[PDB]
Amino acid sequence: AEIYNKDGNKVDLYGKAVGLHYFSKGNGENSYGGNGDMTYARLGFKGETQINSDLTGYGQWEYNFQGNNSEGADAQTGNKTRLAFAGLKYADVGSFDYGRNYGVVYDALGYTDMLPEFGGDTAYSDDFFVGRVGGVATYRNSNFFGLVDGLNFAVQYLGKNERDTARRSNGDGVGGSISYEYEGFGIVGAYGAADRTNLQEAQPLGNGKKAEQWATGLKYDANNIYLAANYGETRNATPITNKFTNTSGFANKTQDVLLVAQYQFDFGLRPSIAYTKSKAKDVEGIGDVDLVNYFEVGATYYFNKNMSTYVDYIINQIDSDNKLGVGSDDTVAVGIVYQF
Amino acid sequence: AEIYNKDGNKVDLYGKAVGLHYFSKGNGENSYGGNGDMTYARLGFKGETQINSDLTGYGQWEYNFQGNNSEGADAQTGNKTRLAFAGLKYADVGSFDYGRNYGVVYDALGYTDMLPEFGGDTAYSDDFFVGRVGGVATYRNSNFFGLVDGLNFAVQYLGKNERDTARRSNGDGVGGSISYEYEGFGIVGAYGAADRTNLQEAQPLGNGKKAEQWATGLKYDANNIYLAANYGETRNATPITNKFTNTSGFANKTQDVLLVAQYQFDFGLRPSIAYTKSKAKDVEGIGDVDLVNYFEVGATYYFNKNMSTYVDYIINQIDSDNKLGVGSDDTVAVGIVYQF
Amino acid sequence: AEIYNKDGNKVDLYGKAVGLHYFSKGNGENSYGGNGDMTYARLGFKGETQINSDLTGYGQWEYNFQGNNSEGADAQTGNKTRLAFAGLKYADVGSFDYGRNYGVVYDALGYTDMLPEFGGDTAYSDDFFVGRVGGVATYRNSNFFGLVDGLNFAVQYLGKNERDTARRSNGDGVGGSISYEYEGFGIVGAYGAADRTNLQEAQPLGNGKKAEQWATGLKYDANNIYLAANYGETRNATPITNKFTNTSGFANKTQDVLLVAQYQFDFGLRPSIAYTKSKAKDVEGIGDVDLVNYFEVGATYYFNKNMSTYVDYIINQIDSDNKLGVGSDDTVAVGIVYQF
Ligand SMILES: CCCCCCCC/C=C/CCCCCCCC(=O)OC[C@H](O)CO
Ligand SMILES: CCCCCCCC/C=C/CCCCCCCC(=O)OC[C@H](O)CO
Ligand SMILES: CCCCCCCC/C=C/CCCCCCCC(=O)OC[C@H](O)CO
Ligand SMILES: CCCCCCCC/C=C\CCCCCCCC(=O)OC[C@H](O)CO
Ligand SMILES: CCCCCCCC/C=C\CCCCCCCC(=O)OC[C@H](O)CO
Ligand SMILES: CCCCCCCC/C=C\CCCCCCCC(=O)OC[C@H](O)CO
Repeated sequence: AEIYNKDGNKVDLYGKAVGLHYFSKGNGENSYGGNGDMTYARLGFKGETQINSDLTGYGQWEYNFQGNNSEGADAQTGNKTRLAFAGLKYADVGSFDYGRNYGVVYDALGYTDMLPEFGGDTAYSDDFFVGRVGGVATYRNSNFFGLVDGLNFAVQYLGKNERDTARRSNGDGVGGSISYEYEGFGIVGAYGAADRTNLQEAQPLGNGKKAEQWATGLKYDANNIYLAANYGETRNATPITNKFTNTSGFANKTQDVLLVAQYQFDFGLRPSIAYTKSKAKDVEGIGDVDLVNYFEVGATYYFNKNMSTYVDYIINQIDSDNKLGVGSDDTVAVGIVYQF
Repeated sequence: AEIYNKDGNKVDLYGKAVGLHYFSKGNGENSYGGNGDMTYARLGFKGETQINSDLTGYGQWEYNFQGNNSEGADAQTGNKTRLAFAGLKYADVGSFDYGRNYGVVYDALGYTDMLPEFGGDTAYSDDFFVGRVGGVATYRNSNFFGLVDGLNFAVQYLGKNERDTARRSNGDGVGGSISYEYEGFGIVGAYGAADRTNLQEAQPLGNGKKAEQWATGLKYDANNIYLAANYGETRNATPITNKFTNTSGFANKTQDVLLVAQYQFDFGLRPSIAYTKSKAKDVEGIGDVDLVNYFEVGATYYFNKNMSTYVDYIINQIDSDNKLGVGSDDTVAVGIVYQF
Repeated sequence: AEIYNKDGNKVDLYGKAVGLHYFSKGNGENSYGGNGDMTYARLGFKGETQINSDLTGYGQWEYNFQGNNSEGADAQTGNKTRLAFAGLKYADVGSFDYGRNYGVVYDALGYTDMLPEFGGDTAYSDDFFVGRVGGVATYRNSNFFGLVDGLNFAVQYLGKNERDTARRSNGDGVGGSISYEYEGFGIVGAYGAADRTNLQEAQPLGNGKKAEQWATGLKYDANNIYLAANYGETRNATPITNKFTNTSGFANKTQDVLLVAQYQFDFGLRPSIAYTKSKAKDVEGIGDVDLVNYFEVGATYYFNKNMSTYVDYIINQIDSDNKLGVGSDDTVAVGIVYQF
């Protein structure tokens, strides 16, 4: 919501209250997404300032607050700052910003990240370029300097984060993306490579001094029709773990595939069907394993831009022989979102 | 404060800065409410959206930030999300919402929760229906479908929360309330029952597979006069603990009584006297014990709707033989609230 | 940003998104300020209410959110409530407020706290009167009751905080400040003394039952010129630690000196040079040690009141023989701030 707009500075304060529950068999512990209360809320601000006719400054922060913890010792569980960056935009030169932000490969992966609740499984946070990460400097160019409508590109420097856990760490890295869009049709490619920390290399899963990710996507998006596909691969980048005695690390390689179909009726209903498969390969002591394998069926109903409800059923194709212990049961999310 | 109201959506951003100190003998550790700095602040939003002539959507979030922690390792202590829910309201049918919210029995207990600082002792958070809890679906009806001014009712489903601690856990449960109000007089009843988790049943205090709570209240509230009484009982629901070697659990039964009297002068002063007694019964290895026993004397002075100050003296009737180690000393809160 | 102003109540919601990185040799662990991502964001509110012609009420809260943690187990690291207080201001009598707030000696120390990123080294948080602390009641007087333009003074009661750590604890204490300002020239003095907790006295560094701090400062500030000096001393107040086997405590005495020079060009650039030295004395098992010794060179460029960038190079004069293990390498901060 734009709550402030005076003297060339505007501030959008935004957020939402998601009442949300997951239904899964027994424990949920061997299901796709777990079981129980999942209610949370978001809060954030974007600001933009007109510096002059061509120059623009901006900053943005967004925070997650779980609503399914007690007021006791677990109050903070799942609470995090999702985004925090500032930058500048100049006329037809492009934008530069720095802070915690989405990695370039997410420009690709965003194509199928459209399910009511789930999906976008390959866009892990703090995982190099595939989702939100700390310490990205990002340059982006719009319509190729104003010369070429619908063509964009970005380049990114991700600095190293030697965190406590191998899972959240990364070395210095470089990435980019290009996308073209014409009359509801778009295509995208993105690639990034980065060094692994010593602590990542120390883990029993994953071997090698460079993590790599790339993804391509192709989409149809107009006339109330949404269709999109993603195919990606990774090397040494996808976090994996055993379920029982935690040995963790990274997948030596993965193959990712995301298919999405959705239709937007004028009265507000939007059915959605989607299929997602992700498989690891050359995992040590395992060989090949599926990490994600499912079909999805569900629907969102928009009352208006502020209020919605949705159902998301995950038909989980993993099965309980899975060598990594990936849970095999299904999951339904029912939810109700107010947002401003 | 209503900071946004455009195009059928309105957003109230609200909060407060409470400067607050507790005075108690020596340590405070054997007093009613402790001793030292107690300063905190709240932040929150309510939103409401006109979907059509009869249908309304809303969401709400509210957070607590302690102001009496350092900027070091204890920064987060006492910090929690208090409320997070969304729902819908239809014309004369009622409202439905889901998320973290107040339990129905709090519709009763709210009658005496009016002291400057203390009181409302029986409305524990994360304690089934008596205060704030995660995972309530709540339906409410206003003036009985518009047919009956002043008569309300609600029904609630509380889903299970198998938390880490017995104290914060609960099984699935069902509750309700009815209230009638006529010319400053009101009466209320509320009841809820729920299953206990296995981890609640594992504790040395508390015996039984169902927690129960109910409460009734009767009040006078007009012409600057506030008077209200509450009588309630619980089974297996009231959290209790030893002071010295923590054995915890729940009270096999309790009897609760809350009496409140207050007067609102036109210049802004509002004296308040109140008495509260809560006693446990059939506690294992104890028998009967008082949990709460005190008289209260105090006053709030309202400068206006945004600014106030108050004193709350607790004359603590517990005494230092108390078999559970409930502290026996008195406590005074002096405070200063700005709120927007 | 003033987002609300209706009916005698106004609320300024404010904050910022700092994209920020530190450059230092190797680890950073033996540098002045470390090494890596340092991005963070602030959020806060000030409110003010016209109670009548002379009486004014206010409250304020401000929070820090790090943007350089993951979304995993370290999400909360460095997150804290910085300020939370409320009070009242009466006509020409002065203001009284209570909560978490700046200690009086910070009225002095604020003179040299002007570097782009660093500086203000002696204004530790939760350190009696030198920075932010919990439980201050503060009275302040403006222009000496309206009688004397440019002359101010304050008096402060800091109540005890028996925290878990000696570092964050304090006894009851009393402080004050006076300042005079005439045509861009100002001078300030401030002093505070307080009792130490038993847990502070238990530490191997620091000896004595009273912590003391005082500081004086003298400044020039007009015609785009900023110049200011600070000289201060402490007894039993400055937190010190070994680097390798943590023995901690307080410095038996310190001598502080801060010099600052800055120039504000009309186009927006503001170079800054500054020098800071702080040395401990009578430290047990050490004798004398420098805690801070450096020169600073840097610059901020203001695009406007909302958007800036800066560089701050610390030429670190500590050297790697330092008996306490204070890091000896240099540090450069490059940053980009959006603020509203
Ligand atoms: C198998 C891996 C495949 C990876 C897929 C990466 C896709 C990246 C997009 C490239 C667009 C290349 C140029 C396309 C745009 C041409 C310019 C144009 O369309 O318009 C000209 C007009 O003059 C302007 O208004
Ligand atoms: C000992 C335990 C006691 C528990 C206490 C529970 C109290 C619940 C209230 C019930 C109200 C019952 C109906 C009262 C309202 C009657 C309708 C009325 O008052 O008004 C009629 C008029 O036509 C409309 O405008
Ligand atoms: C070595 C330690 C030194 C510590 C340094 C502490 C400085 C504190 C300031 C004191 C000002 C004393 C009074 C100065 C103001 C005099 C009044 C005046 O200037 O103006 C008169 C006029 O009538 C009004 O409008
Ligand atoms: C007065 C104008 C001042 C100048 C305005 C500057 C704008 C700064 C913006 C973002 C910082 C981006 C920093 C990205 C740093 C990554 C470096 C890294 O990751 O490690 C590198 C290695 O140590 C070898 O230096
Ligand atoms: C397109 C329209 C989609 C439909 C819109 C739905 C609105 C959902 C609102 C709240 C969820 C309430 C969930 C309450 C669940 C409690 C269940 C429980 O606690 O456990 C039950 C047990 O496992 C046996 O299922
Ligand atoms: C109806 C009007 C009600 C009255 C309005 C009151 C305004 C209160 C404001 C701030 C509290 C400041 C408290 C500062 C307390 C510090 C005391 C301390 O630190 O310890 C002292 C020792 O225990 C010996 O009491």
